[PDB]
Amino acid sequence: TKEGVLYVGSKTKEGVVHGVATVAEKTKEQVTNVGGAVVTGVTAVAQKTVEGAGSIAAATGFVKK
Amino acid sequence: TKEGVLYVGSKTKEGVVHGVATVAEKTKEQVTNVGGAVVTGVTAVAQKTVEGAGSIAAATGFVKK
Amino acid sequence: TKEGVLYVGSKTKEGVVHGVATVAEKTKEQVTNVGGAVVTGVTAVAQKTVEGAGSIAAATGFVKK
Amino acid sequence: TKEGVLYVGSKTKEGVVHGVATVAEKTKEQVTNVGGAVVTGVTAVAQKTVEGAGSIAAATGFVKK
Amino acid sequence: TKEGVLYVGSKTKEGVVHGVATVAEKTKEQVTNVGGAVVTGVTAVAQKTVEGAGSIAAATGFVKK
Amino acid sequence: GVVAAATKEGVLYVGSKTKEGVVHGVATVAEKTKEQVTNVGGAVVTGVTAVAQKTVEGAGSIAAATGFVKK
Amino acid sequence: GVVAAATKEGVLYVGSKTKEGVVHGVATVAEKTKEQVTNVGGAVVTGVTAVAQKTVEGAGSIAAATGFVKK
Amino acid sequence: GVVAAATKEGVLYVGSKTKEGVVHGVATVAEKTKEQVTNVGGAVVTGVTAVAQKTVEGAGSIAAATGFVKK
Amino acid sequence: GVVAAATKEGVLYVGSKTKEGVVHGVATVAEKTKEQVTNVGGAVVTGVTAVAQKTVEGAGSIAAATGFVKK
Amino acid sequence: GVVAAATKEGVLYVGSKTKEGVVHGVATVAEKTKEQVTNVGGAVVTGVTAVAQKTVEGAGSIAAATGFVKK
Repeated sequence: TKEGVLYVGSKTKEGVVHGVATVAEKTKEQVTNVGGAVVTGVTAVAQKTVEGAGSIAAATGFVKK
Repeated sequence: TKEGVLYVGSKTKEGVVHGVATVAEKTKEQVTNVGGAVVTGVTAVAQKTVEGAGSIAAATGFVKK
Repeated sequence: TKEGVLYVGSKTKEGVVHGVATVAEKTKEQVTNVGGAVVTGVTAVAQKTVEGAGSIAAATGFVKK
Repeated sequence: TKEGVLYVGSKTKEGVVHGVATVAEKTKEQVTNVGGAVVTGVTAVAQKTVEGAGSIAAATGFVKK
Repeated sequence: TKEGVLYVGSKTKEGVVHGVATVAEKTKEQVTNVGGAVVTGVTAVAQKTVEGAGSIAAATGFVKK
Repeated sequence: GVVAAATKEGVLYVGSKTKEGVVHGVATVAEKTKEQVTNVGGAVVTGVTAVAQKTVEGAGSIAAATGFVKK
Repeated sequence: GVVAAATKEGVLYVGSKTKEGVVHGVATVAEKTKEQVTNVGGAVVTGVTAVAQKTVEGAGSIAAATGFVKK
Repeated sequence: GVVAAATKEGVLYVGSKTKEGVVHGVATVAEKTKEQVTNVGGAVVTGVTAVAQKTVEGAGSIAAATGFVKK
Repeated sequence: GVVAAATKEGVLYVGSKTKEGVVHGVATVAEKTKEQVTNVGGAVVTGVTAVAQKTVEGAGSIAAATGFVKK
Repeated sequence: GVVAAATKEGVLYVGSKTKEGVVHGVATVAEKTKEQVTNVGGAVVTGVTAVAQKTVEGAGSIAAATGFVKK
């Protein structure tokens, strides 16, 4: 019957979330890469992520030199 | 019957969310890349993300030099 | 009957989450890569991630030089 | 009947989570790669991750030189 | 009847989790790679991870030089 | 110079709910100052709520602040 | 110079719920200052809630702050 | 200079719930200062809640702060 | 200089629940200062909750702070 | 210089629940300072909760802090 049903009940009082925080000082070539399939938070739920047959969920960071 | 049904019940009192925060001082070449499929917050829920057959959810950051 | 049903009941009072925090000072070539399938938070749940047949959930960071 | 059903009941009072924290000072080529299938948090649950037939959940970091 | 059913009941009062923490000072080529299938937290549960037939859950870090 | 010579009662209910509170009771800055007097007293009630009831209330009592430069 | 000569009662209920509290009762800064007086007293109630009840309340009592530069 | 000469009662209920509390009762900074006086006393109640009840309350009693530079 | 001459009662209930508490009762900084006096006393109640009840309460009693530079 | 001359009672209930407590009762810093006096006394109650009840309470009693530079 049910196929991929999700119930999320969240009851918080004080929720402080910082997804991506980057601090750079006196810095040269620098990569901060965040992505693909990222769930961040007091109540973080992920279901059936990357469900495609040839699907790609990626995060690629680099410094080619 | 149900296929991909999502119930999200959130009850917060004080929710502070900072998705992407970037601080750079005296900095040269620098990449802050965030994306693809990113869910951020006190109640963060993701369902059936990247469900396509050849679908791509990506975050690519780089410094080519 | 049920195939891939998820119940998430979260009841917090003070939830502080820092997904990705990067601090760099007097730094040269540097990569901070976070991604693919990342769940972060006081209540972090992941179900049927990377369920595709030839699916790829990856995080690649590097410094090619 | 049930195949892949997950119940997550979390009841916290003070939840502090730091997913990825990177501190670099006076540093040269350096890679901090986190990803693939990462679940982080006071209540971290993972079910049927990497369930695809030829699926790959990976985190590759390197310094090619 | 049931095949892959998971019940996770967590009741904490103060949960502090640090997934990945990297500190580097006066450091040259250095790789910190964390990933594949990583569950971190006060209540960390993993079920049927790497269930695919030819599935790979890996974390590869290296310094090729 | 001041001279004073000479069922329910005095019941006080206070309910205070505040998020942010920044209170500076007394703040003094002096710069190249010669003869300065900052006198803050008597019965001073300073605060985000700041309730005062029956302050002096005495038969021949005093609540005073006396600041001066006598020269 | 001051001279004073000369069922329920005095019941106080206080309920305070605050997230942030920053209180500086007395703060003094002096710079190249010669004869300075900062006097803060008597009955000073400083605070985010700051309730005062029946402060002096005495028959011939005093709550005073006396600051001066006598020269 | 000050001279004073001369069922339920005095019941106090305090309920305080605070997350953050930063209190500086008395803070003094001096720089190249010659004759400075910082006097903070008497009956000083400083704090995030800061309740004071029946402070002086005496028949011929005193709550005083006296600061000065006599020269 | 100050001279004073001259069922339930005095029941106090305090309930305090705080996460963070930073209290600096008295903080003094001096730099190239010659004749400085920092006097903090009498009956000083400093704190995140900071409740004071029946402070002086005596028949001919004193709660004083006296700071000075007599020169 | 100060001169004073001259069922339930005095019941105190304190309940304190705190996670973090940082208390600096008295902190003094001196730098190139010649004649400095830091006097902190009498009846000083400093703390995250900091409850004081019936402080002086005596018939002819004193709670004083006296700091000075007499020169």
